[PDB]
Amino acid sequence: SHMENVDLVIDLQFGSTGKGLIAGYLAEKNGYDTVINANMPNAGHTYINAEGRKWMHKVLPNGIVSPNLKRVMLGAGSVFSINRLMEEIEMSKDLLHDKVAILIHPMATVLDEEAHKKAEVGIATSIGSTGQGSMAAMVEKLQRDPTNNTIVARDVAQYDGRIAQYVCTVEEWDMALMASERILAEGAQGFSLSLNQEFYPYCTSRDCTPARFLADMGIPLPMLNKVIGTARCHPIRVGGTSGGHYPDQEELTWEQLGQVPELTTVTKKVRRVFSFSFIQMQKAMWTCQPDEVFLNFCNYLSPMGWQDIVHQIEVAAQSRYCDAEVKYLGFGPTFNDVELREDVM
Ligand SMILES: Nc1ncnc2c1ncn2[C@@H]1O[C@H](COP(=O)(O)OP(=O)(O)CP(=O)(O)O)[C@@H](O)[C@H]1O
Ligand SMILES: Nc1nc2c(ncn2[C@H]2C[C@H](O)[C@@H](COP(=O)(O)O)O2)c(=O)[nH]1
Ligand SMILES: N[C@@H](CC(=O)O)C(=O)O
Repeated sequence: SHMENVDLVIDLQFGSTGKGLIAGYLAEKNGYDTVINANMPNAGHTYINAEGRKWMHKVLPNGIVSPNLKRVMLGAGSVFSINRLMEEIEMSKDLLHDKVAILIHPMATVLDEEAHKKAEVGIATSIGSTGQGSMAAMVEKLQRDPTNNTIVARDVAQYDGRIAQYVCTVEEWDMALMASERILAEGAQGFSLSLNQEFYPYCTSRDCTPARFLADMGIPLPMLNKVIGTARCHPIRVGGTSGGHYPDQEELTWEQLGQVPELTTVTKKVRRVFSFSFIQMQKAMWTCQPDEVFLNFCNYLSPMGWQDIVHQIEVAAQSRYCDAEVKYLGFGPTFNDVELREDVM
């Protein structure tokens, strides 16, 4: 009868805050039986455990590292490459054992790598889109053409056997959520990337908010226990003409931060980096309303600098009626680098 059991990870900036790290960290600490996401191919999530084992996932939740893993769920809002999904499953087959059920929502979108990426070539330069086919795939799903049996996982399962064992029904989806003890819902992208945030058209193809991530994962609202918001000390955007920033922030350089230029690994496009925006935090806090915050890339600043950003985040939260507590701090890309805030300050 108790229902609040979903911990939803949401980005509070323009993405790449290390949601992949907090997902894997929380999965290992909290031992969720169900890990769920609604990812699109624009988002790649990296987790590195204490032993140095690395997971770079575009389809599978990073939370599959949970010691009590029972269910892996790919939301209806998912846009995925079956090839990639196959590699990710194979890569973690030790974790995705016989007693682990992988559930692909019947309406999850199958990425047509050639056609969908080709359709995004223009926005790949114009809005600095990742051009991974995410929206092109989503639009093909929205066409709702009864003659198109190649876009949703339910229809693709009938000719592509690779996903037939994973593709479930809507009732199976709802029951898997019902039967779950503790859920880790993994949000992707970033609050300010939301289609309905102010940087349109320099945004993604959906809102990157708790309400949209819960919707895209088919999670009933009473299931939400807590929202874990993620933030970087210096927010980033992808390279190119990727959009504007907030009035209280400035575009910095990697040389200015004294850091190794961050880039999207496949294309090697250098990420745009910005100073921390309090306005962004207020905007994110207002909509996202996190209960807990993970402040990452603290290793880019002095103790004074990131300690200041912690207090900023907490006051930006209080100002927008949000009781968010910076509970976790990131000092590197691995599990060992996630510190409890109360231990370092
Ligand atoms: N504190 C830290 N210091 C240095 N590198 C870090 C770090 N935290 C994460 N990283 C690395 O930087 C990148 C952070 O991206 P990750 O893929 O985890 O972010 P994310 O899950 O938020 C991406 P998305 O915006 O697509 O949702 C990865 O390459 C990760 O290994
Ligand atoms: N860091 C990051 N940027 C993303 C992600 N998804 C979308 N974006 C950004 C890149 C572009 O500036 C913009 C549009 O990209 P796309 O959603 O691929 O069309 O959103 C993501 O998961 N991570
Ligand atoms: N941009 C994501 C995904 C990728 O490039 O493969 C990353 O930096 O990991």
